[PDB]
Amino acid sequence: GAMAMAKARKPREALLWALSDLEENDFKKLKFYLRDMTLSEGQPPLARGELEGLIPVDLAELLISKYGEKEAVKVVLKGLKVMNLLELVDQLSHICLHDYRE
Repeated sequence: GAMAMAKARKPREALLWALSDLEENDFKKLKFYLRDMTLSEGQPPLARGELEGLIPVDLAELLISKYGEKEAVKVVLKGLKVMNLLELVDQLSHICLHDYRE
């Protein structure tokens, strides 16, 4: 509330830039367990190149389509929390409606 002079941003682009703002050995760790349960598969096995080699707009677009763009973004932050990735998540969350997740 109050302060902060930043125009409107893009939510979808926030997930791509955020998920990429973290190391592959991080996003995968969460998606490995978080997605495993929260979601019902829909991607290849262990692959650190999924983030480093490939791109976020590619892996993200597939994830959002897997179960949904909604829980998709949440699956990133929700699992990123236990990782202490509040650094970049600070905005991403406030840009994807963190209120949706506890």
